[PDB]
Amino acid sequence: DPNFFKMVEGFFDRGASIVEDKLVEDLKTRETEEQKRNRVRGILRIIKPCNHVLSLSFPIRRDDGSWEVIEGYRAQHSQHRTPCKGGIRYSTDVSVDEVKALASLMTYKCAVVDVPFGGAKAGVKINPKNYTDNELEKITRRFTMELAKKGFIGPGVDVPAPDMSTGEREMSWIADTYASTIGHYDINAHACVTGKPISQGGIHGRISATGRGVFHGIENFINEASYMSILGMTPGFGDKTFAVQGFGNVGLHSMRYLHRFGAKCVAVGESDGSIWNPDGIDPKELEDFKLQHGTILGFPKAKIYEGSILEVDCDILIPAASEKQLTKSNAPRVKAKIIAEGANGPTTPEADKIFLERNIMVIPDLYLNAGGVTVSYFEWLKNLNHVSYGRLTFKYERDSNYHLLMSVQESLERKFGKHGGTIPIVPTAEFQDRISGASEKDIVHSGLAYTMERSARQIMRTAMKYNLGLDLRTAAYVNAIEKVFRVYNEAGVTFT
Amino acid sequence: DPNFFKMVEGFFDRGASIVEDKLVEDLKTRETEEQKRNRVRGILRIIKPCNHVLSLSFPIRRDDGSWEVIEGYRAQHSQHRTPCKGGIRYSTDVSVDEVKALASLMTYKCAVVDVPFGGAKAGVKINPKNYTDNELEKITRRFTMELAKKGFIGPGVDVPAPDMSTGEREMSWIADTYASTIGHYDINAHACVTGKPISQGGIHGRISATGRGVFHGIENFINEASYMSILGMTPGFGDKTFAVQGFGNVGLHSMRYLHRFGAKCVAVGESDGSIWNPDGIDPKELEDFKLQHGTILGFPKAKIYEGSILEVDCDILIPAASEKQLTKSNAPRVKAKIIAEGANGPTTPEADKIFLERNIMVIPDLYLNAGGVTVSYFEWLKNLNHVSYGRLTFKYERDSNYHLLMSVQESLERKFGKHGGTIPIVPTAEFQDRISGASEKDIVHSGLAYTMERSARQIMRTAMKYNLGLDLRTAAYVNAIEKVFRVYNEAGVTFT
Amino acid sequence: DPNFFKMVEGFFDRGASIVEDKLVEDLKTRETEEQKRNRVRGILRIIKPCNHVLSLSFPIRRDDGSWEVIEGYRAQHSQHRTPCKGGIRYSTDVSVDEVKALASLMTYKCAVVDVPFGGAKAGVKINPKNYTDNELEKITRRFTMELAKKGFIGPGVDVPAPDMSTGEREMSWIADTYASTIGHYDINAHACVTGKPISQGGIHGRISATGRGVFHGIENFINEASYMSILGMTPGFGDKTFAVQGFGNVGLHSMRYLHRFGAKCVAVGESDGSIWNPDGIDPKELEDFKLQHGTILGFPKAKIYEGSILEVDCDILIPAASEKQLTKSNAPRVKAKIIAEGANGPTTPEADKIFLERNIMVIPDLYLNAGGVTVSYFEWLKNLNHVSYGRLTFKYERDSNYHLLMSVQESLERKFGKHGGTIPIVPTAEFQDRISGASEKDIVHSGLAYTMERSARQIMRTAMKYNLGLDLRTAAYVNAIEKVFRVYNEAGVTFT
Ligand SMILES: Nc1ncnc2c1ncn2[C@@H]1O[C@H](COP(=O)(O)OP(=O)(O)O)[C@@H](O)[C@H]1O
Ligand SMILES: Nc1ncnc2c1ncn2[C@@H]1O[C@H](COP(=O)(O)OP(=O)(O)O)[C@@H](O)[C@H]1O
Ligand SMILES: Nc1ncnc2c1ncn2[C@@H]1O[C@H](COP(=O)(O)OP(=O)(O)O)[C@@H](O)[C@H]1O
Repeated sequence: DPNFFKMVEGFFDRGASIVEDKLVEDLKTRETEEQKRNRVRGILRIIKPCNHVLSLSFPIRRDDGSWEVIEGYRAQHSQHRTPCKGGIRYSTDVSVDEVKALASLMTYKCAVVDVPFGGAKAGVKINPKNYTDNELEKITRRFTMELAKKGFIGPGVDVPAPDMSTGEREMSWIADTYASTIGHYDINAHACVTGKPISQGGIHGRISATGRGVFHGIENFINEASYMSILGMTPGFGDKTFAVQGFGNVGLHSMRYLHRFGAKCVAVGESDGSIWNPDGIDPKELEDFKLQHGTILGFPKAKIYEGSILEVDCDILIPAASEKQLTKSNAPRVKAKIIAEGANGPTTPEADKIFLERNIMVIPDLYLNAGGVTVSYFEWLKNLNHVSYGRLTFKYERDSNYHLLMSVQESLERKFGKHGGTIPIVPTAEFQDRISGASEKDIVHSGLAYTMERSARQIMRTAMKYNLGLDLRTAAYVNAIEKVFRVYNEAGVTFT
Repeated sequence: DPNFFKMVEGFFDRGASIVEDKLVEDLKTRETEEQKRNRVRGILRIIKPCNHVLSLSFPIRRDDGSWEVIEGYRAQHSQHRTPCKGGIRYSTDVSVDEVKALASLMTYKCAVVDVPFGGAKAGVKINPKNYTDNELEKITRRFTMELAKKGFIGPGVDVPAPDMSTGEREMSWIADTYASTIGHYDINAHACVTGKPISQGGIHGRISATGRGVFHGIENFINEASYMSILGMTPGFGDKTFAVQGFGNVGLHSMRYLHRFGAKCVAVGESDGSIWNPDGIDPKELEDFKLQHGTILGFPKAKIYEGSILEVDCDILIPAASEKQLTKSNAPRVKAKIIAEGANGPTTPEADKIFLERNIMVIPDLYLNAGGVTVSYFEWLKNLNHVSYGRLTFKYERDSNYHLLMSVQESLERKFGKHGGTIPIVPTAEFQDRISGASEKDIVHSGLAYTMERSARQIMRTAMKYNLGLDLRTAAYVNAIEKVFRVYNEAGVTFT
Repeated sequence: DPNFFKMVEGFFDRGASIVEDKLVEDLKTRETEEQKRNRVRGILRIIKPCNHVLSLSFPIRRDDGSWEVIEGYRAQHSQHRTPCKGGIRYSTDVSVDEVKALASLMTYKCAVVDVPFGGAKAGVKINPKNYTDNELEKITRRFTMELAKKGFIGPGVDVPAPDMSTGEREMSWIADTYASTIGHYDINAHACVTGKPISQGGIHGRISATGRGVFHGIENFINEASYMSILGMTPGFGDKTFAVQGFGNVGLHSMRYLHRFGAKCVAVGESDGSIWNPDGIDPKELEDFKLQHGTILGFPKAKIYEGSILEVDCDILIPAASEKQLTKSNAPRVKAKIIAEGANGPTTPEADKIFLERNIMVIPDLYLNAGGVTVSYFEWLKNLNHVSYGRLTFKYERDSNYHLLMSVQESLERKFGKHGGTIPIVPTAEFQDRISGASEKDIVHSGLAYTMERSARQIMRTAMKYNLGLDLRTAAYVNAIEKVFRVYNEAGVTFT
């Protein structure tokens, strides 16, 4: 047990060193005044620390008429990409050292999924309970104010997002505050923050995002025989079998989207206890079974099983909960062959270590739960576009598609004295329903999917030119460093 | 063999006169207060000269600690279209009278290819050699500064680009300077200049842009039997044969893309000497053969041939070098049937004259090397879109496409007791590779081709209208004069 | 006995408590919904902590081509007054916790001398030695940049100033950077920072400013028999006698301006050793004597005396050096009857305590070395005025003055058969030289003393209001709190 701030910092130094020798080179193969390049490693010392961090105290006024001051931080890591992105945390456990780590995390996380934002993160030292809905709103709005005035929020400067401590509403308040104040004259005022309600300029399909990110990330590697050969898989065992720890939003969708492609939830474990059925626990019901109650416990069919499931027999173990739940102790011990980080840093740097050796593939948090970020990028664009995705093209292609099927029809019925004998026109049962109910959402998923795939392959190749086999994490961090580097490099030295 | 400034100015006056009589009419057929429209030629008097030209002297400081002042000009021709476009030249031979001519040239060149920019051009009276890389950067950045402060650079005002004297690099410096200074608050700060590296917001497929522009321009006329009849071509002579003078970026790609479609580089000539093989010099090697050296000379297989190529026996002669290399004297002497201007004004108004008569087709610089401009327009849009072309859509259609092929399959397999007998699903061998490796560049290329063809068509009619035959140039100028006139007409009449 | 951050914090809490009971009243005597005002002490909880503090890391690049990142902080305490004021410190000993304290200090220091600025302070974790003049400049400029972009410098937002670690030139760099960058369009761009050279918009008489502040502060109390009665003075002892510890800029001018009005420097002590003569050490020579050398040591006339001076027999002891050098130990122990804080917090809260009791008057740092701040306010105004003080009026009243003397003359010469017998016209010997060499400086000097004079009796009356007797410090702290309170109250408590 270290703390993030550290792991991330360690994760960087490492990827930084791995890249360096081969960032004098593969690149300026050559150009070499001096052959100190070895040297534009000053670049990497610039990249490392957060460039800006604003701490502030601001007063709100509670409903009981009493004044109270509030502490809050927002740290902008890099600005190599022009608008900073990152969530806002409402917890009494927010430290300046952490918003800084998490800002540091997203700087690279965005790079991984080709999202053109610099990493940022905010924290308000508050516990959203001790405050009413009216009180929460005042905090957000007054917070939005101070950020704007010091350039830590703005559609071209810094675009926040919600954490798990905050909701779409608070984002709505943030947007509405900015648009009615400093950003009155901004035609893109509502692009100042993402994760906001649809009625307020939100994007469709923001909720499945993180979960699907986990899915496609797993799948990209699950269909690569190389990595599946080292574990000896492209699976043979009940076809597939997985356990999910943490039945939050991310874990839920993860189980669902994975189950439906022929994979088997053997066990689901939560904050409380856990459950098991080796037949397949089934999303859905479990799902219903809970909204239904309050927990997963006492589930029919499925079993009080217990402690954590981090080591239930399976292939794919999915941490979708808090931190650190794969330490070192329960490390040589998991089973799961593929550990899919559906949460930020749920494995200590040593779990990685024992895992790496035990010949099991840990799919990095840096890459896997970047699904939400990827879609948040799309929401930001949507606001800049001032139009829902697909609105002007949905009907155009529906026509075009029917026009092809009509063409295949005619062409076949000439070959051939006819009319309406041969009937290609009909789309498949699904193709109809998808043509039928095409919405922005479908584009957003399709975008996410392509991004995950394209990013999955860039990690696989970065891992290979570096001879890295199963340590996807530092390979992922490396892919990030190289990307953040050339932005700095091919920009200049003289001015800023 | 005068100043280039002239030809352009002569080229205009001419197209202006041709349009005029029929710009009292074809338009206000009628409307006629007075019947002086004949008079809203004041419009054409306004269109003609550059509206603004800024000369400036600014100090840099060399690496040897010595101060040195630097002269620089940028001329904005028209602002009928809201952001000015045009390159920056680093040569000691830049005159104020030239940046004006070239600005004048692009003002019409953009109109030809429906690119919504006003013509501009900058020149820094400097020789990039006598200066280090550090020194070059200082010059750019300080130059970018002064332009910004006087409104001669900005994403909505004036968007520069590189010339052959400048690289992507310097464009990167320009962008980074602007974004860190005057345009800090601009959400489109990096749209202030094009031709910049991909890591800095450049567009994929820029390098081939100007070269392909040359290709498609040639091809559009090469597949029209009318124009190919007058020369007696839709070619018969070794199928096809062409000589390229100037092995720069434009000439290189030109030879490659032309060769590829069954056409034959008989000869390649450069700054130094020249080269011949009547079998086909082959891009490629010549290409490699040089990167390789420093020059084309001493090329195996191909021969020390010598002086300029401008009259080597071929059909298509492609000037892709400096100015004026088709004067007058070597005019009734070329052989080439088709002179494809892959550079700005390489033929004097007189070469045109003898050529026109000798019944050979000169494809205008005004239209042909507008390929780079067309794509620069796309780069500008890309920055406004804040997303790479095809991103969110590449996978969406890949799905959609497979969905249709699936539909054609099913539909045919009912006609018919089956399953997977009939197999439409498979795309053609190419359609796969296209779907497979779809990238931004494919979108860029498709856009470039579309523009070049449609402009060729636009030109061909304006030619056949006034029965200009093979006078493609003053047709395209007439085309451009008309377009620039319209915007002026249906707008400013009493003020601004 | 404390450090830095703490004394100030303690100094506030205290004055805050003293004011409170009488800040439900003297004020809203009355108005009392509820009678919880006792409550708009939330105001005082808001006033207390700094509202904003920006930490940043930024790269410079040394002359040896190596990259190096640099840490820097600037804290804005209050913004009840619209442009923040405060110095910039170049020391490796800068903590985030001091820049906050010192920002906190000035927020009240300005209030004391009716200077309408909110307290701020910056620190760059650097040692100006290990860096060349070229290197120092890059640090300043790049630092100025990041402050501007986050709204921590600007003529209407935050106006910095030099500390002892920084000079007028770095201020000049700061101004020139801002004016050439973010604040290019600002007609008051050079009002962004004070303490800059005269050629760069500095004000005349900035150097004597802090020193004279010390003088007039001492003098205001030295001519009040009440306070001079409790010590039993309006002095009788060698008329007067004073020791100065710290021969910096402030201590130097202090000794000079004090000496000049019939007061004796008995002893001068420094960083190194010390010096005594009970006859009078004489500014001037000591002054000359060291420019001369490097130190005060080995001074003729005057003696190696030694250790600190802090207790040499005198009336007035003037700490014009580092912190803390009146602790507690050497507290019941001084003799000086008047301790004039010519530096920030040179007495621990306990020295105050023993002093208060021992019936000796400590003139607060909060009030005394506010002379520099007062004049810095004038420099800010000067830039806003875009004209040197007195320029259009100097000659006008020179004429007016001579016109009165002419009037007195004539009028007397009627009373009386004459012409030019009676001669009032002549000004006094001084009045001539004053009229003769009137400059901006004379206005600046004037404006300062009136401030020090009025602020003096503002504190006297407040000390009187709360029966604080000789607790001049928390008389001044209370005095500031009241001011900052009224601003906060008589405006912003709803959503501001
Ligand atoms: N966060 C980031 N940091 C550094 N580079 C990035 C980041 N996001 C994207 N890039 C880079 O920007 C370049 C330009 O990409 P572009 O073609 O505009 O879209 P895409 O990134 O989808 O290909 C790419 O080479 C990509 O690696
Ligand atoms: N650079 C230009 N200068 C003058 N007129 C132009 C220019 N570009 C386009 N136009 C004219 O303006 C009209 C509006 O263009 P539009 O059809 O909306 O876009 P596009 O030019 O991309 O087809 C076009 O028909 C064209 O004739
Ligand atoms: N930094 C400050 N904080 C709070 N109040 C202040 C500050 N500076 C000045 N004031 C108050 O603002 C008021 C404005 O008075 P004004 O007419 O400007 O007279 P003066 O020129 O003496 O300030 C004064 O009563 C003064 O007490």
